[PDB]
Amino acid sequence: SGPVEVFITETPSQPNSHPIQWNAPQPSHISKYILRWRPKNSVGRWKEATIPGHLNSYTIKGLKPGVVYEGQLISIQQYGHQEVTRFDFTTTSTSTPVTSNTVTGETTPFSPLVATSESVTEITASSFVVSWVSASDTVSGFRVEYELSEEGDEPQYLDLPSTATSVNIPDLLPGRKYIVNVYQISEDGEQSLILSTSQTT
Repeated sequence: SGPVEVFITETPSQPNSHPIQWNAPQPSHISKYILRWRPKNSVGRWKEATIPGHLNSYTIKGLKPGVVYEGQLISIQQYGHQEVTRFDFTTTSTSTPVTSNTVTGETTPFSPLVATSESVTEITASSFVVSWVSASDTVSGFRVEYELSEEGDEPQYLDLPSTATSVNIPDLLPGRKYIVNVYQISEDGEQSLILSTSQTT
């Protein structure tokens, strides 16, 4: 038939989650609804899902911040005809420091320390173990976000199943304060703050 109807709503911008919605004809012309998407970066492998004919909205989790994903909506008929629709969207955490771009000029900022040693080290221990309560059984998964309460570096997100009620955050910088916020993702892709706390490695 002809392309299905899809649009973005109540979606100002999410970090790891991204909810979508679609509409179909009035008559029982379409039965099953299938949604497939992939991060505008490759045409090899991607994700797909099936949505009952009674549902008109999906939920996408495990997305990467500052990245764009292309989605397609396919409507199948009782072992009859088939239709495919294509759409695309972007995913952002929101606003963050240093996000803006710097400008080159005659100014020469200071450069502490000279060159780099032959050998360098990464991050060790300083991990964190935070647990919360699935303040909701309708949660489809959980999303943890932690960032430096000082430097303000870029925020990181971790996705866990609706059955997860605790997670360990590794690769933490010792002697640094981090802000942790746990959000639960509903079947609609909505996030709700259930636990917010800071810690000092």
